[PDB]
Amino acid sequence: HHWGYGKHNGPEHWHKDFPIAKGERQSPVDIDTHTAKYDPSLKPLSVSYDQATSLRILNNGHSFQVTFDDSQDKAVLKGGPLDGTYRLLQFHFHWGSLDGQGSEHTVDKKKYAAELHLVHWNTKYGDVGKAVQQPDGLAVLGIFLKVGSAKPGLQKVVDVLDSIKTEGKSADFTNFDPRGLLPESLDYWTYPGSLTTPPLAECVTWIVLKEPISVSSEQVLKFRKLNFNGEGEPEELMVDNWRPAQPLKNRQIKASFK
Ligand SMILES: O=C1NS(=O)(=O)c2cc(-n3cc(CO[C@@H]4O[C@H](CO)[C@@H](O)[C@H](O)[C@H]4O)nn3)ccc21
Ligand SMILES: [Zn+2]
Repeated sequence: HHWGYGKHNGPEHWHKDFPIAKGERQSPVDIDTHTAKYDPSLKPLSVSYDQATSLRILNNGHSFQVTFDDSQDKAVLKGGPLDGTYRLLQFHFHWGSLDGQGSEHTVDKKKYAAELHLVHWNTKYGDVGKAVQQPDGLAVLGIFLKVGSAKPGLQKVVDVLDSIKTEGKSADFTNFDPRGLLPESLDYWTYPGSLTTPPLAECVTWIVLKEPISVSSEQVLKFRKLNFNGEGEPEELMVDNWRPAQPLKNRQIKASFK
């Protein structure tokens, strides 16, 4: 009885194995745009992805992820609300069964069709395992996806999904440039939160971009043909792998823009 997103092992059950699920800085949250506070002391984000080295793409049974070489300062995030340098480790997506759901964060209760998470870890802690134990260990860049025109920089990902259909499958995925996934603007909201999957550690500075990227209906359709199950088991489509919004409690959401 592992955790997942079904009726019997979904987000409402996770607290039994991970009691921090009911903690004080859980993610995702609804971003109320009229109560977020513009903070002029926030710096522009600095995204330096020019030397990124992607390694593999993997279906982990919960989402699919692209992993990067994080052994040096190749692809780093700095600035914004962050102190220090955060290395890119992986990206993955959360998506829905229908176009009106799929994101984890919401904006004035609006849900997007998917959400992209670029996960980075604070190099002062030496390895990612140490970083997850610290309140400033991780920085996740979140990007909303809406259905519209195709995103050409996503197509290399879509085209390899057939080869990682079921849980446990991986493939070589080199020379992918994550800059092709970013919107035009880097305006953002930020707040202190958590991982959105077990173990739900409260170690994340969230940086959620205001501007969504557009992807085509055919691109999102390919996400929805992945499988939660391993090869040989009964087919269960990988859809609706998102955690609902959690209480904000004693936290302020700050905006880099007004
Ligand atoms: O679905 C999710 N959305 S999210 O909140 O952006 C997120 C983050 C993670 N993170 C996982 C990790 C650590 O991953 C591995 O963990 C071990 C120790 O955990 C290392 O020893 C290993 O080498 C490291 O590669 N850091 N973030 C996983 C899933 C989601
Ligand atoms: Zn995620």
